[PDB]
Amino acid sequence: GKLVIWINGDKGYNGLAEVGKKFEKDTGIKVTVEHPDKLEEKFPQVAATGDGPDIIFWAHDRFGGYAQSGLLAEITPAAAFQDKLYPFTWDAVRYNGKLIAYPIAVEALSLIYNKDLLPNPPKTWEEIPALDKELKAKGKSALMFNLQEPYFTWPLIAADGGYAFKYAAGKYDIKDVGVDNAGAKAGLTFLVDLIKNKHMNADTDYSIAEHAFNHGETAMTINGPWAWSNIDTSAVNYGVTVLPTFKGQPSKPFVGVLSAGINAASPNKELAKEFLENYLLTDEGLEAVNKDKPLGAVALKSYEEELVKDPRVAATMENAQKGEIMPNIPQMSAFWYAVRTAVINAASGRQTVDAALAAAQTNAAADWDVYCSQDESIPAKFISRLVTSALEKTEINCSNGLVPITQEFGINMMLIQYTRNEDSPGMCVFWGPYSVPKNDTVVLYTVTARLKWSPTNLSIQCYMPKS
Amino acid sequence: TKIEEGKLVIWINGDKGYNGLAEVGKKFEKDTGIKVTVEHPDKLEEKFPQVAATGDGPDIIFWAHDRFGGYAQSGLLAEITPAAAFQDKLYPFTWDAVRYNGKLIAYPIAVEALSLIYNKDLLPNPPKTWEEIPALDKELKAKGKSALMFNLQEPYFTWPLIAADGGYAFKYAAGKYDIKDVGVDNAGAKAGLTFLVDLIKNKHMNADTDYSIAEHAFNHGETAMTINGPWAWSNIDTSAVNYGVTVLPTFKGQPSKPFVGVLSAGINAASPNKELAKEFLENYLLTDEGLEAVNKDKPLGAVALKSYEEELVKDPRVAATMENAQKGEIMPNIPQMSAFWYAVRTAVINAASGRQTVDAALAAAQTNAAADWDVYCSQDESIPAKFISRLVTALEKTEINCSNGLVPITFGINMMLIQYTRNELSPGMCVFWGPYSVPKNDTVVLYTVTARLKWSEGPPTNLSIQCYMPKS
Ligand SMILES: OC[C@H]1O[C@H](O[C@H]2[C@H](O)[C@@H](O)[C@@H](O)O[C@@H]2CO)[C@H](O)[C@@H](O)[C@@H]1O
Ligand SMILES: OC[C@H]1O[C@H](O[C@H]2[C@H](O)[C@@H](O)[C@@H](O)O[C@@H]2CO)[C@H](O)[C@@H](O)[C@@H]1O
Ligand SMILES: *[C@@H]1O[C@H](CO)[C@@H](O)[C@H](O)[C@H]1NC(C)=O
Ligand SMILES: *[C@@H]1O[C@H](CO)[C@@H](O)[C@H](O)[C@H]1NC(C)=O
Ligand SMILES: *[C@@H]1O[C@H](CO)[C@@H](O)[C@H](O)[C@H]1NC(C)=O
Ligand SMILES: *[C@@H]1O[C@H](CO)[C@@H](O)[C@H](O)[C@H]1NC(C)=O
Repeated sequence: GKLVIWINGDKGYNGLAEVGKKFEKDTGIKVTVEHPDKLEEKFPQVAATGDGPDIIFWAHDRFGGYAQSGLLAEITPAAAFQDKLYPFTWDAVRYNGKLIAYPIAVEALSLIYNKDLLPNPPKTWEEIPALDKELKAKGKSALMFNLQEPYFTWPLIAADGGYAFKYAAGKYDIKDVGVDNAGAKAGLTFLVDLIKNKHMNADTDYSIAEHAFNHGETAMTINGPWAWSNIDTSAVNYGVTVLPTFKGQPSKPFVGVLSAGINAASPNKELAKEFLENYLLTDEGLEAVNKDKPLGAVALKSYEEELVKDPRVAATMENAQKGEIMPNIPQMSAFWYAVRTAVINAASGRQTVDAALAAAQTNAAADWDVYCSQDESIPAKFISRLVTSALEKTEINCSNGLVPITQEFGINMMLIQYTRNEDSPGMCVFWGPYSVPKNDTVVLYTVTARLKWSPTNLSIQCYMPKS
Repeated sequence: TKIEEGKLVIWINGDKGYNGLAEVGKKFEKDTGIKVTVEHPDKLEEKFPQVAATGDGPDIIFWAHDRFGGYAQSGLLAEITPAAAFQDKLYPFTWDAVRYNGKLIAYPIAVEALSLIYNKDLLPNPPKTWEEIPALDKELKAKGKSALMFNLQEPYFTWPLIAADGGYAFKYAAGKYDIKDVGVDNAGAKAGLTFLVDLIKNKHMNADTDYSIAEHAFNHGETAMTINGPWAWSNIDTSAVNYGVTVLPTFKGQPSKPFVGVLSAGINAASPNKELAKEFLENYLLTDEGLEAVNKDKPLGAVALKSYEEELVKDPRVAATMENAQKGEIMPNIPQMSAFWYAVRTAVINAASGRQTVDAALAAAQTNAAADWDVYCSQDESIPAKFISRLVTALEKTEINCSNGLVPITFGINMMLIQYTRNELSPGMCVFWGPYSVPKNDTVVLYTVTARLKWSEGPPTNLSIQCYMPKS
């Protein structure tokens, strides 16, 4: 007789907790809002265990994956309620014909700039270097944004034609991935050049960028609505405008739709539906959550019509319309990880843009996931994906030999030993140790695998500290 | 990775003294400033291997050593490297319990063995033989009481009687336990289990008795005796019952052989906090002080720490625990134990339900114990059951028989989803057979599956999966 909700920390969870307080008051059912770290990865683990929240708040891109594991309850809202929200929202949360969650809002990255430092922000990425040299002479910096998450660097990568998945035959095609093409190479290459010229640092993350911009150290940042609140608390007067173009083309951010899924194991499903439908989604509730932190353009029409008046929301919908809606298919979980690697390594010099993006193309389509330990004593772990509906025989290439893995069904696991021979029971051990360019601290252990269908190859790699 | 650094998360069973351990965590947090959170999930022994393979889970897990081998076979446990002086602080056989393939995979907090707890007022002399239970019950039944009530659901409680006559889990040969040799189907186990089923047939015990029913019956004075471990004593201390703790009754002139567990703490391989866990275990938890706090919350039985053990043996209850323990055997840590226990469990259940004869139940159990397979039953129908097959070194093929059909399966480890109800998620889909009725039990409903295994040498062997579910 209680509702536990999971939502990210950057989103306002305080307002949502106030909504939960309203609900508790009326019906007497307590509502607790929590914000675990890396909740999108932690949710499947515990949901398969039978634990976890009744409701989970995340962008729709992950939800398909959850729905593939039977972790999400099916949504059956009334036709009136469906009419209360825009249709494209619902369409984003539709997976295999069924509604797996409730759309709460639309998110797209935008360019937030300091008007006092930069009254006229640039309309192109190519001007960022020239600006930087100027601002660095005054003790400031042109642009700082999170390079650790690919969500923030994707607009530049996709502007020139880089794309996550190609849509063909009524579905997103997994065998066609656009991370390795000329457009992505041009965008990420431009980023790496910006890092090599010291216009940006490869270690900058979300909190570093927020601290730099909100305190007036940098003139510009790239962020979404959730950040604006903090900037309103600072002394920085900020505009929100279109992202800079790249090679004369508009930056294409991946557009998320904040959605609330219902845990399939929850006994409270009726109460979660009551709370979300008749409490959370209203002018009042969305207004509260918006007060704590902005949601961007909400899916609820009545309140949206009032939010569009906000020029920041209008800009959010401009960048959103220039971008694309993220697919919700499970493979996204792989994509975001793969790209997350390519940007980081390429930014750290660990890999060339070409190698990083090729490995990212092979990884973005994932029949396998690797868990790299931080200690050489414990082996790495290899967990295959489900592959509901191909997957004939996959041959792994290991130091001690090759390990075949054939078909079967469901989930398949294999332990990849770090470099020790233990005696020889058909086991796989890593390659290496191998050198890591520009870094003497970390060494690299790799493995390759060749997948047969009814002729592709992936490369798994684990970086580890030396001492 | 997924585990929070700068903090220690600990998992321990609900019956254990987790509160005291959390007070130890208050001491450790005060001294080092590192918070320690103690949790007691349900089915933690089964839940740990699922989340720990993904890099999540606790930094430290508290369980009997029998499971740890499995965890170590999957690479889910870090190696333990205490100082030789520290190794000498504990009894050698404890270290041998947590030793797997030459490495120490955990710290053996305590020693656990089942004992016979009786009411002094109701029974002046505790029965020295199982064969005396049938008569006494009939007498106590006339007073509105019962002779013996103990949990029949978990095979840990029924194993002492089954093994007394020569029933054994695994044969030890050439310095190693023999996987192909199972002593569940021998004459001794048949005699013990037949005697239990005879106690049920004669209404001397109810097949539905579980930990809660037995604890409630004895602690409130409804039954004269119960079979339980040290952790239960606390509850009885809360009751008004004056209770003795003594040796288990003999069966066919032979002592009951309870499986002796060693309460141990393993360190999750994925934990970044390993150093903090080591410091905590060596310099805080294993001490007279810490084990005294945990002891006050719940009794640990005979601890592996000599300094505190020497003080515990003075307790006649601990002396009885070590009597039944030395009369029993230390549980093997090999992974196949996971298959052994389930087997016995299922068998006993069948035998008590009347679904099968003792002979059939124990033969089927013998087939179940040798395949090194596991099953995770879910408390909800939305999330399926998980049927895991581990490759130790062998099975040529395994074919499942499911409602929707049969699913054939041919390195590494393989987890398969056994579905209770078809869902939106499936070429190799396997759905449980059921639901099926449970005699005597309106609440719980069971789902079954049968799988056939071809080793490629000798006969094929079939196993049976059973998962139980509540109803409304
Ligand atoms: O970094 C890739 C990441 O992108 C999206 O995550 C966003 C999320 O949509 C925002 O609401 C906010 O939390 O920022 C996140 C990135 O820092 C996807 O939702 C996620 O699946 C993906 O991994
Ligand atoms: O009966 C199956 C079960 O037996 C043992 O579990 C014991 C445990 O060792 C004790 O510490 C205490 O928690 O009681 C448990 C039974 O209720 C085995 O350790 C375990 O592996 C096995 O599944
Ligand atoms: C396995 O990889 C190594 C390099 O890591 C390569 O030299 C070798 O030819 C590969 N083996 C096969 C069978 O492809
Ligand atoms: C080397 O890699 C490590 C990751 O373990 C990182 O912390 C460090 O900053 C890197 N150093 C350089 C010079 O890139
Ligand atoms: C039903 O069977 C289960 C076996 O797991 C047992 O624990 C329980 O006590 C029985 N009776 C009820 C009412 O659940
Ligand atoms: C599969 O199980 C059913 C019982 O549900 C049984 O009737 C049938 O004979 C089994 N099939 C095989 C091939 O064993």
